[PDB]
Amino acid sequence: MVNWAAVVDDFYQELFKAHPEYQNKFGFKGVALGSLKGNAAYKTQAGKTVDYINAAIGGSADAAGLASRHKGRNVGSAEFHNAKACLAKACSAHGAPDLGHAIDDILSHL
Ligand code: HEM
Repeated sequence: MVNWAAVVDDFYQELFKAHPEYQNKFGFKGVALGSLKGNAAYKTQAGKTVDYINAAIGGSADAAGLASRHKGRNVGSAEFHNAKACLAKACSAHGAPDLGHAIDDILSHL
């Protein structure tokens, strides 16, 4: 099975390396990037992201709901376009299918 947990870890590394300030919105604010894997708040968040990916592939993802929750944290289209790029890099690094269509689905509600 595609190692989505590893893809997601690389995704967050790319995302926070390019936009360190995005990390301030999470429960692992301030934590060194090389230590995220040892952080409980991060472990939970990464698990939810992996779940969302498996839901998008499986056909049950609620893109509208995910978009609305992100708007609820003041996260919008710009951030998601940046995330789309970071996730494409993470997928490519693992020879995983690209998730651009799934991100476009979320973007369609932002
Ligand atoms: C690849 C794109 C992204 C995906 C698939 C994704 C997925 C998720 C999921 C599944 C959750 C949990 C949702 C829930 O509350 O039920 C979440 C929460 C959150 N996301 Fe995203 N996200 C993405 C990009 C971003 C970006 C770019 C930001 C910018 C800061 C962000 C900020 C947040 C924040 C602040 C939370 C709430 C965390 C908390 O409750 O402590 N996300 N995300």
